[PDB]
Amino acid sequence: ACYSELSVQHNLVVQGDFALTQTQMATYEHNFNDSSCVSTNTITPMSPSDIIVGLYNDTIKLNLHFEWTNKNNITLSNNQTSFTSGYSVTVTPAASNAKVNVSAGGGGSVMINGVATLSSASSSTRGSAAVQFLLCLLGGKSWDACVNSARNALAQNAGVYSFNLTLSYNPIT
Repeated sequence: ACYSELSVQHNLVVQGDFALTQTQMATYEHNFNDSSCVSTNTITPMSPSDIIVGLYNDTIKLNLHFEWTNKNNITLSNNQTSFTSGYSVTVTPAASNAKVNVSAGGGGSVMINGVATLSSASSSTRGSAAVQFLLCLLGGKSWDACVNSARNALAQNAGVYSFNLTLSYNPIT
């Protein structure tokens, strides 16, 4: 079993001339160490969801598409505590009718918890956390509230390893 709730945060600066390139990609890699892991363990990357980010009173809407660098389970040997994970995010313009998931209000930066999450929890727990998350999101609650609820569900008697992201965009105009 593993039991820790661990996170890491990175910064993504959307370049000022994104409006001309209309795409940008970043890749992040982190080595987690959960010293509570005992015996052998399987760490599962949860399928991520695209996130629509609204900036400048949602007049700029960006589609964030997340993908695991490796989607396969991570297996830890007996009393192994460390593992490497990571993801790429691709930022593209969102469709004009896209519903904003995370909003910067008047500004150009947002903080997003849990853009990509791994868990040592069981299939049952992860499956039900995943469906409740998407439901919670459609239900109107904030991304943060939904991801917190999911993390707490995954972390009950298991480990959770989260990537968080700060995105900022100061467009040329």
